[PDB]
Amino acid sequence: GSHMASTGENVISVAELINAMKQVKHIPESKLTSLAAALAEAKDGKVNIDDLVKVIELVDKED
Repeated sequence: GSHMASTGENVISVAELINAMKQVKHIPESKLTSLAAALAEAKDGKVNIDDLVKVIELVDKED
């Protein structure tokens, strides 16, 4: 929805990255649910948004 958000972050917190991802990658339905859950169970709970959000949202196939 933003085409290119150009969001390259070091590591972002789960909620922060939820909204950021919402503004970074296409949102059909709430992919955020899956991305959030795995981010909550992540190693620190704060991780680089694209790698995590996208791998969860791509792999869980919540899309």
